[PDB]
Parts: sequence; structure tokens; C-alpha cells
Amino acid sequence: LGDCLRNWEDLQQDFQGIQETHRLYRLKLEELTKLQANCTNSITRQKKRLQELALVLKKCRPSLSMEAAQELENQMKERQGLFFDMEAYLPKKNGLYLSLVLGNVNVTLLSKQAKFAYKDEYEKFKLYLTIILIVISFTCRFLLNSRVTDAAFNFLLVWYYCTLTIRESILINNGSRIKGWWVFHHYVSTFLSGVMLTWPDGLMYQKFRNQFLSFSMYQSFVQFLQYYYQSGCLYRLRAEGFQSWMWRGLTFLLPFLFFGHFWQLFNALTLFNLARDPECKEWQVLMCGFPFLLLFLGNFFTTLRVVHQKFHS
Amino acid sequence: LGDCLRNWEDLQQDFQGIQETHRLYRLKLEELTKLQANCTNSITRQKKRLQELALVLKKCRPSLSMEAAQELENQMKERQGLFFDMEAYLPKKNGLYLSLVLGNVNVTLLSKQAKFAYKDEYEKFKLYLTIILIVISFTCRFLLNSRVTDAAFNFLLVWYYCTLTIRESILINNGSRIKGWWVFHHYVSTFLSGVMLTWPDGLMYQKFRNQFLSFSMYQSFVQFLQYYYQSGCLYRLRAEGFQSWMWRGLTFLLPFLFFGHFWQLFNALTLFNLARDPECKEWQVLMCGFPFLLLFLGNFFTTLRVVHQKFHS
Repeated sequence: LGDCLRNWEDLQQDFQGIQETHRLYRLKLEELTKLQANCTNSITRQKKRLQELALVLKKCRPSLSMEAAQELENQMKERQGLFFDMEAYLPKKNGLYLSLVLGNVNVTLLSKQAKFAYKDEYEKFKLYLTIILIVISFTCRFLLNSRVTDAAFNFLLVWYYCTLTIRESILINNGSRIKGWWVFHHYVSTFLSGVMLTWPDGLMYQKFRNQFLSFSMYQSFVQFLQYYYQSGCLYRLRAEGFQSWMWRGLTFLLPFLFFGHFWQLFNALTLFNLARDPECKEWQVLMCGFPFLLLFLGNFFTTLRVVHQKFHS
Repeated sequence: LGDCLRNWEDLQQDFQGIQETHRLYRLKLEELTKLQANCTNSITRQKKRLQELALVLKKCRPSLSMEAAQELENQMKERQGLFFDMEAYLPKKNGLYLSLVLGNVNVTLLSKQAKFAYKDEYEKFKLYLTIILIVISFTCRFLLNSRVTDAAFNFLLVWYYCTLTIRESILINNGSRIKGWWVFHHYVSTFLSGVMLTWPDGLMYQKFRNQFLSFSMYQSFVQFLQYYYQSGCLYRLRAEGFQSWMWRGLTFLLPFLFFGHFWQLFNALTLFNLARDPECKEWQVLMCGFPFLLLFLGNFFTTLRVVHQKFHS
């Protein structure tokens, strides 16, 4: 007891200060929420008015002695630009997909330190899980051929893509701007790995395994390159010649990304050629073919856009 | 231009104040993070010391003129109780599953208003998606029998359970205390819906469809009752006789929850009885049987514990 009584009295002294510090923290927690409320309401209100006057300018654009109108348009371009900056700091309401999963919790990371550190943890997840795909997909093609192991690799893909969607819809809400297609692509590929999962073994499977498992290897290996491309881009973006690195970086990368897009079409063509063969008699082939064709029409098109912008700017 | 010039000068006046308000908000944002840092470090430090002295008391418990030791133990029970209160307010590091999915973003909802409003949105998600399960599972059993529609219902289950895991690992981190088993149960049932997905049609399937689809209906209908039980509990918890409602509420509910547990074992027994039949010759049956047996051993056991605590307290 002698020690048991002694520790309490001094521990009580230190506990007292900790109790009072938390009392102040509760105050500045609530006062900051009110500051979050007013500031959020103020910007969204003024953004509405200027958009109306921007609409007014839009209707008054033919009203063109018009040099101010172009400059006020630049001024409107400036004002909308600044409001897009501040709102990145304030909490933003979740989108649609983040209301189904993860619920209505504010996932907005305030400081730029966090907005940076999260982007790298997103990359370090794409790489770390990619090599696990290569190892398993390499085994399924060369070492062991069975429906159970191909189901284990396919279930990993359905999880890898569905997880990457949540880790991207946060980045859109966090303040970054990923192209509209990439979020949609992560769905079609999931639905693609869905139909393949319920394929029944037969003659149709052993004619569409090598062309799918090998393609899963090459696309996975390309992901290694995009890492060394984007990781190099982000660190420099944190800090002219960088634009040369950006152009030269995409230059070495574009052939491989186009090679994959043409392979994607070639796997699509096989299925339609395999389906029209009478011996197939499986519903799953033709509904598996369209995602492959759909992915090619999107990827080859969207990749051309980001390059056209790169040459333009 | 006359209107185009006029709006800017007054809009500039209002924009000025909004610019300065955001300037102060940036200050109290950072000062609160430092307050979050110090307060979080202070409690976790003192929690360690008292745990050591609690360990010291643990080793000095046989040292028993011991009435203070019991009271200091109560004092230790009080101190640990208070620290569990404050830390619920401060941000807490993500667990393990929330590091794989959703990344390292603070999902801690500070005010008690949010900690309450999230719990109801979790229930309102369990109900809203349950009736969609009943409608589809009712169709798959009576209206239409096909491998494609049963795959559509099964994929919905794999998503419904995997989504409920994220919406629960947040509640554990948010401050609630869900039993350890319930988070694990949402995995085994997912793995159960996994093996059934790769079942190949044959003689074994049409002998294990009615006993699974109907069981999926009854378990889904029970979920309607748990809603009217928990929703009634939470609203009263927000505010003696309530304990009578709690005891009477579980009393009417316990028979149905036990009826389901015995059905779970009965479906498990069929598979082992079906597997030992030579005509099956499918790997998926016996690996599908153990989850059904595993779920019964857990559910019937854990449900008995929460009732034993209810009678005890």
C-alpha cells in the first residue's frame, strides 16, 4: 500500500492539468465547426451568384469595346479559380459512391501535408498489390492449371479493383482531379472478372485461358512502369526541364500502353470468333466479349486525349 | 458592360471579407492540430504509466488492511474509465482493415451528435438493403430458377457483407464496442457465398438450392425484427422501465434467433450427408459445409453469452 498510495497523489497532480487541457480543446473544437459552417456557406453562396452573373455574362457574351468583357471573363476565371482553392481546405460532402460505402463521414484531409502523403500511399498500394498479381498470374499460366486456383486469382482481381475505387473516390473528394473515365474503367473490369468467375469448365475455357492469363501478366507488368512514371512526377511536382521529363516520361511509356490496348482488342476478337463457333453453346462468352471491346474503345480513346492535351500544352 | 462592371465592385467588397475570414480559419485549424497532438500524447503517456502501476498493483495484489487496495483498484477502474472517455473525442489511428481499404484518413467523428447520427445511418442501411435481399431471394426460390439469377443474388450478398465490414470497423474506431465475433462472422459468410459462386451445375446443386435459398429468406426476414429491436433501443438510450423493455425486447426475439441457429446446423448436416453420397464428386460441397457448421458453433455460443450477461446484469 505504501507505494500504492504514493503514486496516486503525484499522478493525480499530473492528471489534473490533462483534465483542464481537454476542457479547452473541446471549446476550440466546436468554435472551429461554426467557423467551418459559416465559411462553407459563404463561398457556396457567392459561387452561386457569380455563376449566375457568369451565366449573365454568358447571355451577355453576344452583347459585344469588348476588351473588358474578355478581361472580366478572365476575372471570372480568376474568381472561380480562387474558390476552387479554398473549398479544397473546407470539408466537402461525400459523393454518391462514398455514401453507399463508408457512410457519411468527412474524409477531407485538411493540410497539404496529408493531401500529399495520401497520394503516395495510394501508389504504394497499387505497386505492392501488383507484384502479388504477377506472382499468382505467373503461377496460373505456367506452374498449375486448375479451376480452383484461377478462381483464387480472379477473386483477388475483383477485390483489387473494387478497393481501388474507394481509394480513388476519396481522392476526387479530397481535391484531386482524376479523369472521368478511369473511375468508370475500374467497374467494367470488375464486371469482366465477374462473368469469368461463373464460367463452367469445358471446351470453351481451355481456348480462352492462355489469352487471358498472359494478358493479365502483361497489363500487370505495365503497372510497374506507370509507378516509376508517376512517382517521379509527384516528387518533382512537390518542388521547364520538369516538363521535358514529363514529355520524355510519357514518350517512353506510350508504346507499351498502346501495345496493351491492341492486345485488349485482340482478346475481344477471339471471343466473338470463338462464340460464333457452334460448339461453344455458353451464354458467358458473348457477355464476356463486350467488356473487352468496351475497354479497348475507351482506353485507346482516352489515352489519345491526354496526349493531345500534352502536345497542345 | 454597364451591368458587367457594376456587379464586380460590390461583389469585390463582399469577397474581401470572405478572404479574411478564411485567413483566420487557417490559423485555428493548425492550432487545433497542435492541441490534438499534445492532448493525444499526454493521455497515451499517462495511460501507459497507470497500466504499469496497475501491473504493479497486479503483482502487488497478493501483497494483501487491504481495503484501500480494493478502493485504489476502483480508483484505477475510474481513471482508466475516464481516459476511455476523452480518447473517444480525439482522433484515433485506423485499425488494420481500415489501413488496407480507405487508407490512412481520420474517420473519427468528433461530436456526440455525429456519433449518434452515424449509428442510425448504419441501421437504415441494414434495413434498406435487407428488403432488396428478400425480394430477390423470394424470386430465386419461387418465380425463376437459373444459374444466372442465383449468381446475381449471390454477388449481392458478397457485396452486402463486405460493405457491412467497413461500416463496422469504423464504428469500432469511432468509439462503440461491437462484440469481437460479429466482425469475424461477416467474413465467414462472405467466404461461404464465395464457394457457392463457383459451384458447377449438376446433381449436387438441385439438392442444395431449396435448403439454401429459403434459409436466406428466413435470415433476411429476421433482420427486420432486429431493426425494430435495436432502433427502439437506441432512441431510448439517447434519453428502470427501459431495462424492462430491453429484457422483454430480447425475450420475444430470442426464439427466432435460436430457430435460425438450428436451421444453420441443419443445412450443415445436409451437406455432409450429401457429400458422403458417392454421386456428388464435387470438391465444393465439403468446403461449403464447414462455414455452415462454423457459423452455428459461433452464433449459438455467442448469443448465449450476451443473454447470460443480460440475466447477470
